[PDB]
Amino acid sequence: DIKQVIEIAKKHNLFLKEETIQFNESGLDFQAVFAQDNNGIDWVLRLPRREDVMPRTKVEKQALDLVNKYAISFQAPNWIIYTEELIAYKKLDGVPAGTIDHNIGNYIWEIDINNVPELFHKSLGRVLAELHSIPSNKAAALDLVVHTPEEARMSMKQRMDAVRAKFGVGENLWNRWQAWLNDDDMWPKKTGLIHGDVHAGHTMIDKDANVTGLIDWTEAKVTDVSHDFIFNYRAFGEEGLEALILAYKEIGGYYWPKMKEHIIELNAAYPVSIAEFALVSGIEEYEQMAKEALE
Ligand SMILES: CC[C@H]1OC(=O)[C@H](C)[C@@H](O[C@H]2C[C@@](C)(OC)[C@@H](O)[C@H](C)O2)[C@H](C)[C@@H](O[C@@H]2O[C@H](C)C[C@H](N(C)C)[C@H]2O)[C@](C)(O)C[C@@H](C)C(=O)[C@H](C)[C@@H](O)[C@]1(C)O
Ligand SMILES: Nc1nc2c(ncn2[C@@H]2O[C@H](COP(=O)(O)OP(=O)(O)O)[C@@H](O)[C@H]2O)c(=O)[nH]1
Ligand SMILES: [Ca+2]
Repeated sequence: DIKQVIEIAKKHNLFLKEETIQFNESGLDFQAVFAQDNNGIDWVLRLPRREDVMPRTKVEKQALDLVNKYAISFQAPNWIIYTEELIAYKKLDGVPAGTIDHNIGNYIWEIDINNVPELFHKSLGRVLAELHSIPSNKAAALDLVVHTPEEARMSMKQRMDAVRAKFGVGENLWNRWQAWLNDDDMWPKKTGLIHGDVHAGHTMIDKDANVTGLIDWTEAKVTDVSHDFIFNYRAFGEEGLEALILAYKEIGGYYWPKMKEHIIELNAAYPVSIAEFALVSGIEEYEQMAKEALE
């Protein structure tokens, strides 16, 4: 694989320090290779795991084009090389806030989970408010999923019905979901460009736990911004959720009075996502997580 990497890089006019090549296999869509070029700059090489690379990454690249065009408070991958055989970009500054350990079923944290630095929330709030305000509507030909506020609500309604039809859903959980769907005042009246897979493994931080970059824009779309807040709630609890909401609101992010409550209900719909992923991915672990999560 190392020899293959060097050759693939060479074909794309990328020349590496062989001794620096390291593999990261945590991605389900790409093998990721870290390597320095001959000027000592750190690169990430995305080697696709499945065919039809161009069609399958078109959406992500459109989102990255928007972020690279508009955003200044955080870095996002800037694909200098982009072919069916290789995506390569300069590695973002900083390190992941945490990485998922699948055996343990939780994070290996770079930050102190018992004393989370308040700068993490302040900086993530800035990042998300900037991201969610990007004017995606100004693009001439976007292939991203784009929802109005009403469409985002109907999307959830439909996704829930589809999960119910295939997996079934416990009566009380279903009723909670429906109460959320039916409560007008809880739903946001603005949507935005989201990252869609915001979590510690994708949030790059500096030594002070400032979020300085976001990787992996596979799930980018224009919809309810709430999905980008779920990680804070699940990792840090209500306090971390409140801190992020506060920072986001105060820097000018779209805020509505029931935003926290809405995000908590979205968190209660976590099983929808697990069930969907089980279906598309065929990964046994997600199938069993889905069965237990749906009750
Ligand atoms: C707290 C600690 C837990 O972290 C979370 O709850 C975060 C906050 C989830 O994101 C939350 C929040 C959010 C928005 O994703 C960031 C949401 O979509 C998912 C379902 O749950 C993560 C990351 C999920 O991943 C995402 O699952 C998607 C179905 C696909 C997505 N990706 C490959 C396309 C992928 O990253 C998912 C399912 O939990 C991963 C599996 C492996 C786990 O069950 C692990 C062990 C988690 O319980 C966790 C680490 O312990
Ligand atoms: N530290 C760091 N890790 C990265 C970077 N880019 C990718 N990775 C790692 O490589 C993994 C796979 O790349 P990613 O684009 O997420 O691929 P996917 O998960 O298959 O869609 C990521 O989840 C990270 O763990 C980067 O700029 N910095
Ligand atoms: Ca990833």
